[PDB]
Amino acid sequence: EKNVSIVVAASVLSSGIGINGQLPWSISEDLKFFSKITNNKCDSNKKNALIMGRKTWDSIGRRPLKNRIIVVISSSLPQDEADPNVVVFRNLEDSIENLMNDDSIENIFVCGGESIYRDALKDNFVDRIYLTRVALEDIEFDTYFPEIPETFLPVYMSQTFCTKNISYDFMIFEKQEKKLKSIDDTVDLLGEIFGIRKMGNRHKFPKEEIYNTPSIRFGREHYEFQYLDLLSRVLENGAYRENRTGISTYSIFGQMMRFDMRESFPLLTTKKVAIRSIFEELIWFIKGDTNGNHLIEKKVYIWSGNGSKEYLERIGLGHREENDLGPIYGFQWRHYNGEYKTMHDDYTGVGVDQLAKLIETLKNNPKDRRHILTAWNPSALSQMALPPCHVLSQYYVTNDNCLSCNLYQRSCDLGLGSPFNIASYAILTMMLAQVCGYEPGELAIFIGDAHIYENHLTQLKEQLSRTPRPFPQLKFKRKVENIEDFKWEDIELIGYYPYPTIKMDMAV
Amino acid sequence: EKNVSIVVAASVLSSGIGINGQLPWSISEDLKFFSKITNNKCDSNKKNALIMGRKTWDSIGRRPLKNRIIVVISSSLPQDEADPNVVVFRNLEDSIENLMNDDSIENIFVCGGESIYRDALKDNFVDRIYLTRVALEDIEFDTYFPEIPETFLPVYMSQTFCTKNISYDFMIFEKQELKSIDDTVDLLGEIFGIRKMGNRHKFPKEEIYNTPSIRFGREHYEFQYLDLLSRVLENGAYRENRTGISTYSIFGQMMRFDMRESFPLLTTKKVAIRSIFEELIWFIKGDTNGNHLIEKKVYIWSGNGSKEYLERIGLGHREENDLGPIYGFQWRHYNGEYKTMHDDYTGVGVDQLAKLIETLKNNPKDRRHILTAWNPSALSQMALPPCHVLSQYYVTNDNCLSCNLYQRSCDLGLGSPFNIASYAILTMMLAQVCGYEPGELAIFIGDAHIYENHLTQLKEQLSRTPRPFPQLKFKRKVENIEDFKWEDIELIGYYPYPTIKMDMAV
Ligand SMILES: NC(=O)C1=CN([C@@H]2O[C@H](COP(=O)(O)OP(=O)(O)OC[C@H]3O[C@@H](n4cnc5c(N)ncnc54)[C@H](OP(=O)(O)O)[C@@H]3O)[C@@H](O)[C@H]2O)C=CC1
Ligand SMILES: NC(=O)C1=CN([C@@H]2O[C@H](COP(=O)(O)OP(=O)(O)OC[C@H]3O[C@@H](n4cnc5c(N)ncnc54)[C@H](OP(=O)(O)O)[C@@H]3O)[C@@H](O)[C@H]2O)C=CC1
Ligand SMILES: CN(Cc1cnc2nc(N)nc(N)c2n1)c1ccc(C(=O)N[C@@H](CCC(=O)O)C(=O)O)cc1
Ligand SMILES: CN(Cc1cnc2nc(N)nc(N)c2n1)c1ccc(C(=O)N[C@@H](CCC(=O)O)C(=O)O)cc1
Ligand SMILES: N#Cc1ccc(CC(=O)O)c(NC(=O)c2ccc(Cc3c[nH]c4nc(N)[nH]c(=O)c34)cc2)c1
Ligand SMILES: N#Cc1ccc(CC(=O)O)c(NC(=O)c2ccc(Cc3c[nH]c4nc(N)[nH]c(=O)c34)cc2)c1
Ligand SMILES: O=c1[nH]c(=O)n([C@H]2C[C@H](O)[C@@H](COP(=O)(O)O)O2)cc1F
Ligand SMILES: O=c1[nH]c(=O)n([C@H]2C[C@H](O)[C@@H](COP(=O)(O)O)O2)cc1F
Repeated sequence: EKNVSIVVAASVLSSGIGINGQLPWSISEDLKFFSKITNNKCDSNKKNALIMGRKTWDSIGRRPLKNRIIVVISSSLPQDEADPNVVVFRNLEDSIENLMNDDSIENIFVCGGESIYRDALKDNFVDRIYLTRVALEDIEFDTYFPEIPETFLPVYMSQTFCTKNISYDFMIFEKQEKKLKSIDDTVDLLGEIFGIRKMGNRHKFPKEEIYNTPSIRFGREHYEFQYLDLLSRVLENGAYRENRTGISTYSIFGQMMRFDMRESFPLLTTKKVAIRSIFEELIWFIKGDTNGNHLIEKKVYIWSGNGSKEYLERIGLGHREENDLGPIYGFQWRHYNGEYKTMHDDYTGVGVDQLAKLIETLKNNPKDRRHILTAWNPSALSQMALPPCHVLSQYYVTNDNCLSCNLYQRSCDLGLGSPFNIASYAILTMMLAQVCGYEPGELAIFIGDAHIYENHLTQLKEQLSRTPRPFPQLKFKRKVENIEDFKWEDIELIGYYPYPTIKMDMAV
Repeated sequence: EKNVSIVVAASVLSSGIGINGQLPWSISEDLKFFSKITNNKCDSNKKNALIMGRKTWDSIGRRPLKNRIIVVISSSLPQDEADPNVVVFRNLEDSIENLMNDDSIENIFVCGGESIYRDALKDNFVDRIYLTRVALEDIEFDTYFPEIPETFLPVYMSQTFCTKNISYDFMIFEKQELKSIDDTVDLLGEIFGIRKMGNRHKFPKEEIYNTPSIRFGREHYEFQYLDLLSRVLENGAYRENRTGISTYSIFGQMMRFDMRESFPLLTTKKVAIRSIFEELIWFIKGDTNGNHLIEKKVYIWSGNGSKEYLERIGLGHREENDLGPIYGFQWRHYNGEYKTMHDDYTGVGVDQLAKLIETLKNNPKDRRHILTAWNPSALSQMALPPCHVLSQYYVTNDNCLSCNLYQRSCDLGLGSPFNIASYAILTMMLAQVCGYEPGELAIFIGDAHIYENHLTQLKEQLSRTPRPFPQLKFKRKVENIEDFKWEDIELIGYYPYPTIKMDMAV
């Protein structure tokens, strides 16, 4: 009655595992994971059994694996008794007799090609699945991993790792069966006595119907959950509130999201995100530009709503040209406190250049605690087409020469602005890291008013029904001299396999 | 084999539970907690047994409690068989016969005065302890709860609640006697050294974790500060800075505090609340004169405002304590041309605080209640750049005022407790002037660090189990936010641990 687990590394979409008798990739850390998970035992006087098919036995050179016993399933191989570390069986059913007569075997691992995988799943021999999702799909496969049956549920999904620009995950699946202690009861009783006087009741845990992949309870390591859980928390505790637009929101206050940038790029996979528009807006900020037409001329329409004749006249800026957004992010980054006139004037030399001072300080005094870039200028708020949402950012150089970023966001549209903000400040930190000579670190986003617009409810709930996939990789094709020299052609997005786009309208 | 639990409400320091045959307090929610915890059962055809002494049986009027069976320990009361809800036993040992006989009893609760408590603990009959710590100590007691034996460890400590300006907690004590997900995470952590972000955010070891036995019940929001200390001690990188005292630093941290039922003033260390208030009202008035704080026996800005320090950072033209345009000058005169600490600035710059107050009561659901202090044009003139850089304020649907604060650099030994209390008081001041109630306080930290000369001190502070937060009330309602005085502040139920001396790094 010992445990039987599948160990497999398959592609993220088509679940390919092999091609021409070998693997479609070469990931060293994945093999180490196979080695450590198949050697993991509890009894020093027992060994683990690794079951594999004959063709898989050929692909590993027909040589034994240390500290383990390999069980080859073959109809033609001679049942040789010379090697005690390799044993041959004529069928998979007869091979699963290490449970009974062989008390010297502690755990059993199935890992031997499509034929053995499919037979082990069809006959319900498998209890656990150790899946390594690999972000490679536009290549050739001839051997696939079977679709995981509905009797299995995911219980763990690791963060995204990177090897030679290849993104990969680690997941565990458990086969469902039938059907502290008093701390939960005491907390529930306290919540019944104190209604909303108990702060726990104002931060209720999301219900299962709005929880992304609810079967993953204690292993929600993938940092896309940092965004999906915020959606669920809003759906559970968001107060219905009006705002300056005609579209009400469900809002909560004081939230946090954390993302890794060392081994992945925080571009959401549960929805296809317009990465090009994000980059074009970011380089538009860096150049100090406030002319909205330059984004529209590059097929980027995210600032069209807040820069129309009707919207500008409504907020009392009818004197402006159609897309003259005024002194905003790009103008406070390069010309802070500069007297703004129009989008056509020359501002070279005006205001404080925070971005230049930031870059100079990052490489000359890295351990300084004042790497701050702000956009909140109370003297210029009335002239802006929209006050800053990503208000302030701080940057940090670790001891191992990595650049981390903290961002405070006063207002967060979780449907549209939030994924853009995550990717935008990830790219910005990477740009600062390359110009200053560091590596990307971490990205923390601290949110004030985190809200969901009521016309996004059907869409975001749809997005919550999609299990996340490994984050992609973002690499720069060339090293630039000035941070303003980055071009969209210099960006390489590797291994991005998202779910279909989800259309959502912006509230003007 | 059946469960035996003590339910008791005792004072926070002396563990007093009674006076003159009655309770030393009147907390309605505590009685409701007693009712819910003693009625909590699993079988609908069973009842719970409440064991109490005779004097306690007298104090409750000698009347039965619904749905439960009261067991009175007395040597004189007649063993009457008329009332089935009240049964009398001659001693506590013989009374613990609900274990073997009477299968109709599911759980057993001991709750009957000092004599029964002490006997139940001395004979090792008790498995669990439900303690309600009450923040009342300068009153008279004649009945005390025994000192909890070392065989018990706390497993839960609730947030601080308030009833009639009385702070109280809820704790659980236990007597000491997935699966493969943790293994897979450990294996992945062995393969990827610090490439796995979990290894860069390691869970603190037990030796630096405050009350490590409370694992799943760290509800008390003082843990939001103590655990941050532990995280720094576990993952902090040793780094140099502008001062001669190196720190252990981490980046990107968060603390959350409740202000509806308590005031976030740390109990594991006596915090100078008066100096915090005087600094805050000094900010609100728009004052940059460091002498006005020194004249009020507040010396927190003496180090960053000396002749030697100002000359060192290139401000030798300044007067002794002319700190320059800092907190409160950017609040009241943002972008205002700063001259000296004595000039008249009435009307210059943008008054963020006034606009903030006006917007909070005229447009509460606005998403732009922002108060900033980071002025890149004035950084060179400041004696010290702002640490609490930016704050945002939020009006809930039930007319509560919450506050978010971003802090670029956080001295966890000295500045952090001051910052927590300071912005707590500021939110309360804004709430009263705008006509709201205090809400929540979230603090987002960039460079959270511990100075190396605070290591012995902070580890000492981590050895102290937290106590209920106190209460902060205003004695009068003011017309303008600048009119608050220290005499208008009432700090109720503050019973901290001894002060811990720590030197500031200049
Ligand atoms: N990414 C990953 O995790 C893994 C990938 N792979 C890859 O997959 C490929 C190999 O898989 P695959 O092509 O399906 O071959 P298999 O590994 O499944 O081995 C098949 C052989 O096993 C024997 N066999 C299979 N079923 C039975 C049965 N019901 N009764 C008796 N004997 C049986 C047969 O050998 P015989 O002819 O002797 O009778 C058969 O030819 C390789 O490219 C390999 O590298 C393999 C393992 C893991
Ligand atoms: N804050 C809280 O949670 C609680 C507080 N209290 C307070 O504490 C006070 C009461 O406690 P306390 O003064 O200690 O009195 P007790 O409630 O402990 O009752 C004592 C009586 O129980 C009987 N008794 C005790 N021990 C024995 C024994 N070993 N054998 C036989 N009979 C025994 C005796 O009754 P007899 O004379 O008949 O022999 C004795 O007089 C009250 O003020 C009450 O309000 C009470 C409960 C809870
Ligand atoms: C059957 N097979 C193909 C193969 C390749 N990648 C996989 N990856 C996963 N996640 N799961 C599998 N079953 C798997 N199988 C294998 C099996 C073992 C070794 C191997 O060389 N293992 C060494 C690992 C060497 C190392 O430390 O790098 C060991 O000690 O177990 C290679 C391919
Ligand atoms: C023995 N005793 C004194 C008393 C008072 N406060 C306490 N508080 C605690 N935490 N623990 C105790 N053992 C305790 N005991 C009692 C016991 C029951 C009631 C009582 O009236 N209980 C009603 C409560 C009525 C209501 O809902 O408020 C019930 O239904 O249980 C009062 C005092
Ligand atoms: N899925 C998806 C998806 C598909 C296409 C697009 C447009 C594009 O790819 O070009 C988008 N993004 C936006 O349509 C978008 C995203 C961010 C902003 C910033 C912004 C400015 N002012 C705002 N005011 C409100 N209220 N909220 C906001 O997000 C903003 C404005 C628009 C998302
Ligand atoms: N326990 C304790 C305890 C006991 C007494 C006092 C002083 C008093 O009660 O009056 C204190 N607080 C301070 O001594 C103190 C607290 C906060 C500051 C703000 C500050 C300005 N510049 C700083 N620079 C550094 N590096 N760090 C800092 O905290 C500050 C400066 C000093 C703490
Ligand atoms: O980068 C952005 N991120 C974002 O979340 N918004 C959304 C938040 C909110 O829905 C709206 C701002 O309206 P308000 O000023 O009332 O917060 O824009 C806008 C951006 F430009
Ligand atoms: O409110 C404050 N909080 C705080 O933590 N500091 C500490 C943080 C740091 O130890 C020092 C500033 O050093 P630096 O300018 O390098 O961030 O002041 C100062 C304040 F005024």
